[PDB]
Amino acid sequence: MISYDNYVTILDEETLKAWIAKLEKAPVFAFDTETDSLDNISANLVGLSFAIEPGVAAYIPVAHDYLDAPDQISRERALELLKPLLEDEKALKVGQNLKYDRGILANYGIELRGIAFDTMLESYILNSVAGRHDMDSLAERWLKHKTITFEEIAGKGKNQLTFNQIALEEAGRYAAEDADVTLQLHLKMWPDLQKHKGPLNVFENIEMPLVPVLSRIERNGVKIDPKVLHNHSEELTLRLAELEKKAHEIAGEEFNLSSTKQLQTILFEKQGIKPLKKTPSTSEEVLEELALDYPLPKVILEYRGLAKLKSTYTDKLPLMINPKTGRVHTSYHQAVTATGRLSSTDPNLQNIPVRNEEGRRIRQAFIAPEDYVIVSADYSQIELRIMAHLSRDKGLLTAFAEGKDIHRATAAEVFGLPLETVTSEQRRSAKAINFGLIYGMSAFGLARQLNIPRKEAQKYMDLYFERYPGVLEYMERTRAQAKEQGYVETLDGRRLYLPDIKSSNGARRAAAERAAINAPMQGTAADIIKRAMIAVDAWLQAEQPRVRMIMQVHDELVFEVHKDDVDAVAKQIHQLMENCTRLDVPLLVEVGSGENWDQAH
Ligand SMILES: [Mg+2]
Ligand SMILES: [Zn+2]
Ligand SMILES: [Zn+2]
Ligand SMILES: [Zn+2]
Repeated sequence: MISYDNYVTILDEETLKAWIAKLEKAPVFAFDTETDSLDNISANLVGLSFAIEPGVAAYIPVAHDYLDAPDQISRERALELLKPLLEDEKALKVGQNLKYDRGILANYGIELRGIAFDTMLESYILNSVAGRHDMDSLAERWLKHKTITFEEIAGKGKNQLTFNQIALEEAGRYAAEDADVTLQLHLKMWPDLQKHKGPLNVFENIEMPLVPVLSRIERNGVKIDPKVLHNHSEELTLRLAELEKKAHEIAGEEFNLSSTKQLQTILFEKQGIKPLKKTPSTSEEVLEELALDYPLPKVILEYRGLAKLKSTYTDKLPLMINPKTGRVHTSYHQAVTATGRLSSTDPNLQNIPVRNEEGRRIRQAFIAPEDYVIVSADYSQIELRIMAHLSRDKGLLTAFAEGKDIHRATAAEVFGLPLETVTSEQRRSAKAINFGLIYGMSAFGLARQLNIPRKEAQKYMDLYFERYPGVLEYMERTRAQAKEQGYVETLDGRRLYLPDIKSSNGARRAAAERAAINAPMQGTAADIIKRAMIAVDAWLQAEQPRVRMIMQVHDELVFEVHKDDVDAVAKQIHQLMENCTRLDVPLLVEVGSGENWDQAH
């Protein structure tokens, strides 16, 4: 158990100063902030904790204000004394999710520098799939130590305390332990992170430098027009009511729009083959086949999609506007995916329909403030370009080199015809093949997406490999080393460990083989995107132009740029993204602008 004896609670300047002096001479030191809220832009700093050595840590409370709280160094005095050390790039700091701490300090005009080690990221790079990368999971895995949980000192549910209400010593145990454990975790993981120059490279030049840029993107937020979202909601209520009527009218009587309950009884009872359509889904969607002739499955399909969208973005988004900035601040997660891509929540920007009109209308609500425009910089089919490079295929490489549509270029080789004549159906077939290779899909899987018979899909796949021999060879070589070393790598050295690569279980080992082929392309896209963000952010920080980097979704970066600066800025973002990342993969950035994200997109 952690008691009051482990860590000191600093309540006087003299003692703070003695610690600042010891911290100034330490090789590295763990740093942590405690606040009254998870909301970064509006959280107030309640205290800070440091650890100079395993077992030697302190908690400096500055804003506890429960009834009769003892005197504390004031927040303003603690920060002015600590400011030099925090802003010194030479004073190296260790922390768990330093993105959060860097932001809190920024609420006071302090720029945390020397952001050298983040234990969450040390863990993530060592093995993205070892388990959760939070401090409690980390402490238990690497230190065989169970940490004090927030719920343990603050309580649970609606009656949970905020940090400023927690007694000094209790807050101390929690805060000082965070700092202590964090430093111990670093001492155990940092040495390990050196056994391989690959992960070390990614951790050092991709992950760590991205910490403060994600903080800045999150705190910048994105301007959302709540009126637009509201009208969209009202209109969707009318449209859903109308569709319900259109459905009732195509059949007889009233009924819910739920399959395997009410639909099979109408749809198949009035002709159609018995199997219902599961919402599995993107492999055999019964309702959408019927859609090409049968009107009911079409209106039930268009209905559900609209209902899901309205409650997920139309009704939720306006509620996410922060009263302090008037903007929405999404949460980017740097250590969650297996491949290295950034994930996103509240809102999950990646789930906003891309090829659909309603998704387009959601995007129309992401607007630019007055005298600014939304600028969208996208990496055109980066994953496919990466595959071209990874497979050393002169065919694909040349298609990209001469600016041809790779899907039509691919179709012209797989079907053997001039590029000008390739039909829409041939392009759609080559496209399914191409993007099917990225996710390592089976000839049968391809057939399930192309609506053709098995072995016909196999026919398209055999013709592809004959024409693009380099891709089969990459695919075979990748599944090979995956079984040899138990993991696959990206161009920068990032690793995806594959434990089920020899699973024996057919399904699991199947998944592990698809992950083997996919991770190097997806992880490499992720690495390039992070390097671009770091590069664009560095220019932003050095030059201070009239631009804010507001989002990262899929392979695009979204900005707010001043209307009178769009041309120069666009030229700049463009050169940075395709010329300041990897020089080996043939990259292309499509830059676009408009009054809203939909227009720029
Ligand atoms: Mg913390
Ligand atoms: Zn803490
Ligand atoms: Zn992509
Ligand atoms: Zn260019």
